[PDB]
Amino acid sequence: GSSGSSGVRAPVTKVHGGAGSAQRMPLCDKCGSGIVGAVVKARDKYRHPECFVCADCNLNLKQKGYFFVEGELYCETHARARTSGPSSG
Ligand SMILES: [Zn+2]
Ligand SMILES: [Zn+2]
Repeated sequence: GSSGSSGVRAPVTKVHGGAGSAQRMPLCDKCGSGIVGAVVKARDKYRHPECFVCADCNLNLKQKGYFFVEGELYCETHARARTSGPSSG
């Protein structure tokens, strides 16, 4: 018998900011290619109208319900598996 106890908690933080020069346009995090004309931004990130897809099946989430798991995107199917049973927020 061990009858021991443990406990650990490591929070996380994010930061975004950049100064210099640019064409005032979002950079597709998918093909890293300047976006001009038509873009698709879910929450804070931006993705082309064609690049927007799952990371496992590459399914166009544009029309479908996009998801955010660990920064990466996913379809209702895959995503659901990842965020399966989310916490009360
Ligand atoms: Zn793109
Ligand atoms: Zn998928």
